[PDB]
Amino acid sequence: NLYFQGKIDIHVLENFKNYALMLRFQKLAMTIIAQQSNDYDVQKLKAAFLHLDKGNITKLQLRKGLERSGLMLPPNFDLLLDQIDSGNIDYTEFLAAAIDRRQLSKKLIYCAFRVFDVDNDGEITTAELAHVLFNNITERDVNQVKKMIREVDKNGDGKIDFYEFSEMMKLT
Amino acid sequence: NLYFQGKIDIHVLENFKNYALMLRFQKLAMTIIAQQSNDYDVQKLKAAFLHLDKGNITKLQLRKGLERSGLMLPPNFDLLLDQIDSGNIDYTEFLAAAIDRRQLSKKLIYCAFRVFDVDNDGEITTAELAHVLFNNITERDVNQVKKMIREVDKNGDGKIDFYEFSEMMKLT
Ligand SMILES: [Ca+2]
Ligand SMILES: [Ca+2]
Ligand SMILES: [Ca+2]
Ligand SMILES: [Ca+2]
Repeated sequence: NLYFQGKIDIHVLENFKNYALMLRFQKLAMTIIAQQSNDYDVQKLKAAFLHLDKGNITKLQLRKGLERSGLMLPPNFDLLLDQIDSGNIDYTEFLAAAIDRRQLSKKLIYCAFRVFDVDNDGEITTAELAHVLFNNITERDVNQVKKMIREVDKNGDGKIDFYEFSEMMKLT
Repeated sequence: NLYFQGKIDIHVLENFKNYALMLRFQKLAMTIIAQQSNDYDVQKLKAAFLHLDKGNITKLQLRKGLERSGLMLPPNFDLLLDQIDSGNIDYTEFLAAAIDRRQLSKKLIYCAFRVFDVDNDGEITTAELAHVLFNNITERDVNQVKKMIREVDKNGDGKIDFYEFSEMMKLT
């Protein structure tokens, strides 16, 4: 009964749940990278935004932090800023956007990895990852994570090793 | 003069401009994919949100459209929704999030490509792409686009062919 089979097809919600959690995963990872980055030109910006700040500052405050660091902003800056995020900005997200992901160093990527690999055994397991993404976690929570890693779990072992995490971060 | 050289290093803004425009690029592309998708289970959701709607509806309205289509929402739906986007939602973004990008068909990807390849010669050129992303475009606009495609322009010819666009969309 094709009509019946279609009416009970749930793949749309599956895909969405996976996408949403993968997004959270990557944003958490980039928050750690942005914090640990040894690129001084990112660090000073981070420092400048923290002395204005929660994690949240107005876009006007972000522009000022940039300008006061010695940068000339392009005429369409505001339009570019809208693409990444009521006139306020998560500045760490800006900082993440300012880091070239294809050129991340192994050491910097490991700083992020280490945080998800809580027991430090070299594998981000479902329960470790669920912990990082949701930490009073439920059964349901752990299983949503287990489904989300399928795409980046290249060897099919149900865990994320460093190679897989790295691939995912360098977007390749 | 290392101190001087660092003070005039602009790479942070470069990376950000690239990231922001690449994000716009991908979101436009997914808007077209979501609109043309032959997956009926996406189409009906699209139809249900349009009869509630701008492109914008409340998250409560999104939940209702889902529920009224026959779906049971998970207990943490609201938390998952926050990851993708004052209580309102761009529902096309939801629809995009519900599509598995690794499994996009060649025909569906081409529907998006065709829109950026305005002259239909099989190449998305800088000026074509700038047109799609910004269409009274300036000189500056065209050049920001030219810098942004470097990462997905695999053969270095300054244009995006279908293979490169496809790779970019399927996130691989
Ligand atoms: Ca571990
Ligand atoms: Ca694995
Ligand atoms: Ca063309
Ligand atoms: Ca090319």
